[PDB]
Amino acid sequence: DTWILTADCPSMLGTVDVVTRYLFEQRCYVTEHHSFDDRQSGRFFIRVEFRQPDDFDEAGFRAGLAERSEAFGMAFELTAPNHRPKVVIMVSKADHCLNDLLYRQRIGQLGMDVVAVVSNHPDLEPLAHWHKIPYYHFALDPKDKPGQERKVLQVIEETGAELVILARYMQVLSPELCRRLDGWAINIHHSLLPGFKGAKPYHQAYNKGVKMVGATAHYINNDLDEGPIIAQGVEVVDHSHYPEDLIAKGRDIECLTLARAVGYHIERRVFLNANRTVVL
Amino acid sequence: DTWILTADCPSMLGTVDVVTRYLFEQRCYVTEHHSFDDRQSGRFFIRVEFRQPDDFDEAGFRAGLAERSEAFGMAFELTAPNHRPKVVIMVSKADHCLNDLLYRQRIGQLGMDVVAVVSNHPDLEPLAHWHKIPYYHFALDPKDKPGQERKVLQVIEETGAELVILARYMQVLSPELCRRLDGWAINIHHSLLFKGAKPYHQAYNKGVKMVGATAHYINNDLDEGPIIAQGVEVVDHSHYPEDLIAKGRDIECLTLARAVGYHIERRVFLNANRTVVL
Amino acid sequence: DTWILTADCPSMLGTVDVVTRYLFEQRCYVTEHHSFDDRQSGRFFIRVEFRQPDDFDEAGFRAGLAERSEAFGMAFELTAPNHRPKVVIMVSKADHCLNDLLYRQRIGQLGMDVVAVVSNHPDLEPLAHWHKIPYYHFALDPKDKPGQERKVLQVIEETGAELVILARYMQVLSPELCRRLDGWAINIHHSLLPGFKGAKPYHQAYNKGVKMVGATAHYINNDLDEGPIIAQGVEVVDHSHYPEDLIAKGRDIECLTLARAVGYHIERRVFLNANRTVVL
Amino acid sequence: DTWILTADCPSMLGTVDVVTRYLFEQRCYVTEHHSFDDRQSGRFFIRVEFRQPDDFDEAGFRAGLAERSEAFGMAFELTAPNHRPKVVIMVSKADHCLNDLLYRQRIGQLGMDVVAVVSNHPDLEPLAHWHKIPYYHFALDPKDKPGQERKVLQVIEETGAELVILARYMQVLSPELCRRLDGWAINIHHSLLGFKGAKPYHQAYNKGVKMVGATAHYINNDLDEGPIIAQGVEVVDHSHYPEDLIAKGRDIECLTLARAVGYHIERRVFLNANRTVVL
Repeated sequence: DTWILTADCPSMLGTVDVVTRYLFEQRCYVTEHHSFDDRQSGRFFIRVEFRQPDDFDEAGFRAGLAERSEAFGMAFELTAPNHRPKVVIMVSKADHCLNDLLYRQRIGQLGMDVVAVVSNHPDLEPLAHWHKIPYYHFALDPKDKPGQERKVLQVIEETGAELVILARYMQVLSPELCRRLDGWAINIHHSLLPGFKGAKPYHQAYNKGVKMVGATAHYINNDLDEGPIIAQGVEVVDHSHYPEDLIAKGRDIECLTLARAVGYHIERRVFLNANRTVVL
Repeated sequence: DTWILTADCPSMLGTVDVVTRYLFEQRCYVTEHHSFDDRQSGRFFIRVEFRQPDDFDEAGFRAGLAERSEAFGMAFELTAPNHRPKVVIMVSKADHCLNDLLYRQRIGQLGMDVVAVVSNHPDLEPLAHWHKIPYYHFALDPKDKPGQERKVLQVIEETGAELVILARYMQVLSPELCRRLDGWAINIHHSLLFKGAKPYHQAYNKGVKMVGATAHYINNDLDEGPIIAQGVEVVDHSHYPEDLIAKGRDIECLTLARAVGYHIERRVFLNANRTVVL
Repeated sequence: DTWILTADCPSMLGTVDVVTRYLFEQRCYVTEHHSFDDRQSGRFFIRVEFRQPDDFDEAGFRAGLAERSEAFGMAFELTAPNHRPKVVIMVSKADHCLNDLLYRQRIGQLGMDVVAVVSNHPDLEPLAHWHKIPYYHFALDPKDKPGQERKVLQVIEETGAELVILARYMQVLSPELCRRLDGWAINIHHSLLPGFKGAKPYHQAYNKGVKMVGATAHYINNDLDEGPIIAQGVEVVDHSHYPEDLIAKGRDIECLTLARAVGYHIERRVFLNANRTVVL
Repeated sequence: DTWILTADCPSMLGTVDVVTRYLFEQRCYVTEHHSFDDRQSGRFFIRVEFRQPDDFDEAGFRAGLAERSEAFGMAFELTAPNHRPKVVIMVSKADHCLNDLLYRQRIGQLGMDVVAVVSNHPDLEPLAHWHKIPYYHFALDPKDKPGQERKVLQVIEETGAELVILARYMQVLSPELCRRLDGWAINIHHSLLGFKGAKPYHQAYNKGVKMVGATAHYINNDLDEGPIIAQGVEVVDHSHYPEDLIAKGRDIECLTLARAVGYHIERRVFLNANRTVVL
């Protein structure tokens, strides 16, 4: 039953004051309030939850906030109480992240509505259909990449998706698509043996004898699999974990790490800070 | 290099504003801000870190904050950058929590100075001395419980300690001393899944798969009152009773250490009969 | 591709020898091997996995193991490689544990087959039907408790279920049913405030200010909610968790704790040891 | 009050039988038994705890084991009930791992005796003396790397140490000394989400990592690589500046080294090709 207000701007004196004084004048009751000023990047970040007053003027509240935010170079986002982001999940053949996200959605852990599942293969259509989520198979003609991506983007625009989740979508995103999805597409990949580009990175992990397998959830930008880190995690493994078992634990940590990231994002907790994230 | 300001007051529209607007008027540069408004207890809590301005008038800041607060019924605490709380640790025969606290103090993980170890027994004297910390053995005469507690309170006062840690001190505090220490005395005890002679032996027989510990502030309710931190340690069938007791010590050490850390970092607030930890 | 062999007997010299020597003679290749001798209870426990030989005489292997076990008073259980326990899940109105178990079943985390969902209410039928699992609503007539339980027990018998999971089934089991289900029915309940019998235990935990909420999975016997502990766990909570949030964390820890217990049981890991369990 | 027997040999039908039937014939009462057959390396590993019989012939047990093992190519180690490994800790200027190891030893958590602290610098002498442990400062003459290592290796032999712990010892060991300490020297270093060169924590700060980690391993010719015993990580966030990351770095180095030393001294670690099995 609370509104969420996120704000960010160049560090200066009065950055908490300008949000806090305006919220008081507007008779908005602060239920909780978290903020961070990064002394290296020079950026200020604030998350505030509040209970609206009766006769709440949303339009005039935004406009009055836009006015005061000008002096600070401040940008803000305001999210209503019942807000459920519309999401598009992109999938290839691996169904583990898709299954986990839809399960967490269904039990009410992730307060989002998945409006489509988009794929380069037809394989996961039965899974999407069982969940009653519209499924789209846009096969790639290698000669025409922009054509495949226009169809993907068309679904994202037609459904009004405000977040795209890459749940082990294996087709490489063009640089034009990456710019188009900037700041609202979350990807997940494993983080085994940093700096090993072999086709069997889990067999390589087994042979090296690691005692952990890892994963990173990040925002998409032009750097392949890099770009802003949202969440990282590891799963304990041991000698009795053969390659298939290691692959299996990898799927677990991908699942968990992606869900955490997606949760942080939809809860309005994640901010971009130069090339990294603050999570409040 | 940063000051810490904590505020606690009844919930009202503009409780954040009173602190933040004041901080802004005083040219105190805020580096981070955490707050919580408890809708059940009707209390608002805020913890703020800030960098002082050049030529910071500390008396004028405190004075200017006390005037703004009277209108809100607000209680604040302002802690300077280099502040290290003076601490008295009370012990009986068990050394696990004292060892763990003095170790964490020595390596810089708990920013405090242990000015005294007080005990109702002589046994841990050598340990306190090896660490070069004054040790006080105030024996109990069962007739004169107020007499022993008078000596304990003298040391706490003379050393000027602002925190008392009961690191498995096994003599019951009186209602009078409990009142005196309300809000700045931290105790640790075990938490199992039992009530009698051998609690760990009863855990073993019941077949529990965890042992736990609770750190809390002291009040008149024995081993209850305001909870600061709780934790558990995984155990299995291979843990015999003595292994169980050993794990119990580990989790008492870790949980107490956490709670002491929260307290000295100015993160704990009393909220009716519980705590908020920011 | 491995057989599972579990044995237990009164403590004596040569308890590991009698199983290990017999596995050698039978040309059963041990892949891994765990044992424990409880010095307080006087009980020995062994779990062994092996690869069978070509032309594996299962009947005569059991018979010859039965023969040698006599001197030790040893009981054993032998599980074929591909074995998937048939399971009946019992439910009332809380759907969180049922959703969790069926999700974990479907993704292959729990190698079991749920052959029925049995209920004292009609509410969770749609959830069972969506998974294509037969559902049974056996309403209770307070005058005829043995009548409701005969129907439950009939379903368990007819489906050939070898494990029953009480996934927040709230109807009290009779002592007759408890004896009947002894050693193969697993229950889950919260472990909030030991020895507080009030109707709102999570509101009581809130007011008292706990920083953890807990759960216990146990085998069913005549002692209500007590009886052999298989698994216990806790979830961190804090001051910002109101009662409903705490109740929600309770569900999480009930889900995880039950699933670990059920996993231990179906992997042939759990032994009864006097009034407690050994998990190898 | 229990003996510990570890064995490893090539994988064959009857590897468990040879140890267990022997233990039985010798009236060794088995209290706990864990084994693993690695189907990729072709090696079998077993760790058994047992209670000795009255009037236990230790020479006759070891001898009779050695005879049965001949037909299996089997290596075994038998540790007496109250055995406390003699340990040498090597250190440079960083005191976090040394502090943590000496604290854990003093409180009974690591059942070992630190017989010596050896260093390439004099800085941590007071720390070792406070614990009443012999401290040795052997400065490096860069023209005589064999000269410094001869004095280090002397202390290790004279003290009779069976474990060397490199507690952030920063001098590069020679292939000769590495070869010498194979399977009984444990080293600790950091592991990141992976940053070549100057200021790895500053690089990790800029990259926005959300964990820092560490790796305890046995020492061989490959620098900061060689058989991994234990790994762990510590959660970090945006509020951790570079020097906060360094502090967390230290924490996880401490925890990870202590776990690995613990596994080693409890006879739970086995070499398995270029890896470890931890039972």
